[PDB]
Amino acid sequence: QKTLHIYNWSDYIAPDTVANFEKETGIKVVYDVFDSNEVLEGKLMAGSTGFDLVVPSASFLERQLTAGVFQPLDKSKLPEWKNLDPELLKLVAKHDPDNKFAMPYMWATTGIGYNVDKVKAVLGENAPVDSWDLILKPENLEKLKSCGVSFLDAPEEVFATVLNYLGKDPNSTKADDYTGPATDLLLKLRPNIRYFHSSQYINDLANGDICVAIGWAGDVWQASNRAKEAKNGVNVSFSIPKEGAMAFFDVFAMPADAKNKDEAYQFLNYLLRPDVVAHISDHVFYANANKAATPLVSAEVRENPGIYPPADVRAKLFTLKVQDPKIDRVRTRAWTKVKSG
Ligand SMILES: [Cl-]
Ligand SMILES: [Cl-]
Ligand SMILES: [Cl-]
Ligand SMILES: [Cl-]
Repeated sequence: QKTLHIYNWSDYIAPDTVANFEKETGIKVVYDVFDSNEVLEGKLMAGSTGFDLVVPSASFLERQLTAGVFQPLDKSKLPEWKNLDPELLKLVAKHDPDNKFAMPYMWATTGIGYNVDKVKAVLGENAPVDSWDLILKPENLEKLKSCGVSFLDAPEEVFATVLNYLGKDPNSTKADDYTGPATDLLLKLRPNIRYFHSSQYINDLANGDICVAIGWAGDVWQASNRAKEAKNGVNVSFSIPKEGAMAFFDVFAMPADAKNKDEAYQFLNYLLRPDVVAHISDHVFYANANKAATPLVSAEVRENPGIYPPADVRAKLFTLKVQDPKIDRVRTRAWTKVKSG
């Protein structure tokens, strides 16, 4: 009789996941969608979210835990918790100690989505698609300028990527690293960037309006799938460059003021079933954090090194650390200057 309120990212669930859950349990689910961590973090901090389950990034959940906005998950009501990958739990544990608040849902990387034919036409057959040189080196970006360049509107991810590319600590705590070399490189690349956006690059890659983009893996693969299913001749690929890339973990969490927690636990345990979350990965092209589900996901997604990256690629991935207010202020203030001109 009661209702379950879920707040998740867009295109972050299979089309029939909710319907199958309702038929199994008899619980009516109302499903709303967001497209930014700052939007979710806004509703979480501004007051009551009105939801029973939310899906923030692990790095943002750590900041939200300091405000007490979430309720610790009763593991006794999640028996299928064992299906989760223990190594991914340890990575999320850096933001959520002992995994008390967050259930890992999906994870991917921040890399380069690009049009294969357009990039090879501009930079040759030997285009450095395996390196951040493709998009972070000015001479490459100046020639790709004509076919469209877009960056994420995510200063924390872009600065960490630039710092790692420049040989610095990706989570550097020195403000001069952000205002100095990181900003200098970004200003050299700025005149060649068409726009800064965290979702528009998907359709623009699919229809061919842009040729290269900093984007999240599953978003680029969804853009690639829309181009193939549209039969428009657009070939979109994704690359985790050799210099390393930022990894993120999207997690389910329960706000402290959630109304129907019992129904929420039923939905979390439903997502912990290997067949349920494997079917989601088949449709959203994101690697799930369920170790038992990995053999169940389709080969077209499982064997993609841009979705389930191999061990030698995972060893070069880094994660975001939460910065103090001085670095967050410096990093955000410098990002505003870059976007202007
Ligand atoms: Cl949706
Ligand atoms: Cl975000
Ligand atoms: Cl030339
Ligand atoms: Cl079972």
